Amino acid sequence: MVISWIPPYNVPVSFENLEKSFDGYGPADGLSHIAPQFWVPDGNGGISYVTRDDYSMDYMNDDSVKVIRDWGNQYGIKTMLCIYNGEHGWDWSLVSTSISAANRQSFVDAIVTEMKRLNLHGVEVDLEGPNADSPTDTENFLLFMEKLSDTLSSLGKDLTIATFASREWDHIPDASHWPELLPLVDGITSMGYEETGINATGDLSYAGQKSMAAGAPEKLMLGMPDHLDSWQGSSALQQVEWAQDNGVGVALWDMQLRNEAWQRRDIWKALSEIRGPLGTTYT
Repeated sequence: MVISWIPPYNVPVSFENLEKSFDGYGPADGLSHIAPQFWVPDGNGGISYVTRDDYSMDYMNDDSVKVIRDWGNQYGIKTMLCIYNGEHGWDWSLVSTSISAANRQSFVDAIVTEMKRLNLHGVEVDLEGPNADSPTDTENFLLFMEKLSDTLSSLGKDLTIATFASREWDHIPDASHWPELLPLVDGITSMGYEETGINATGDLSYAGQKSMAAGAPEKLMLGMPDHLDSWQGSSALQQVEWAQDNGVGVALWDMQLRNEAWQRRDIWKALSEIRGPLGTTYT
C-alpha cells in the first residue's frame, strides 16, 4: 500500500498537489490511499471535525472531504476517514476515555457512521500516546481495533493505523503492538520518518522495521517525510527504492510535498511501481 495524508492546515497546498504530474508521474499514480486528517475524538465516544482556528477551517467540511474522495475515485484511490488525537499535540486522554468499556462501542459506531456518511473507503487510525502505554491501555486499544476491524471487514472497507516506529519505549501504539495489530488491519504506517532508513540501526533500520512486521510485512508502510531530500545517509529516492526492492509500502507525510525531492518524476514513478494498478481511470 502507499498512503499519504492531507493535514488540516495548508489544505490549499495539498489540494493543488493532488493533481500534479511531475514529468508524467505524481500522486494519482503513486498513492493507493489518501487520508485527510480532519477528525478528532471528543473523548466521550464521539468524533468531530478539527476546530483549531489556525488550521484550514474553510476546508473542515463535508464538501472539501468529497473533493478528495471524488479526486481519488477517478483513479481507484481510497479516501480514508482519518481520526487523530494530535490537534493540540498528542493527547492520549481523549483516546483512553474513547476506548474504555463504557464508550468503545459508541466510538466505533461514530467513526463508522462518519465514514459511511461521506462514502469513504476505510478508516486511518492515528491515535497516538507517547509514553502512555499500560496493560489497561494496550488491552482496550486492541479491543477497540478488533471491533473496528470486524465492523469494517463486514462492510468491505479498509483499516489502516499509524504507530510509533520503535518498540523499546512505553509508547502506544508502537512496534511492540504490530504482531497483534497486523491480523486486524490492511496497513501499518510506522512513523519513523527521519529516524528510520536503510542505514539506521537495529529496530530503526528498514530491515529491522520489516523484521518487526514479520507475519505480514507487505502490510508495513515506512513513514517518509516530504520536507527532506535525504535522511540516514540515503536520498529520498533510495529510501523508496528500498521499499520497492524489499516488498513493503510507503507512507508519505505529507501532501504538502515541500522538498523538491518529492516533486520529481523518478520517485513518483517508483511509488507507482510499488503501488501497482488500481482499476480503470475515469477522470
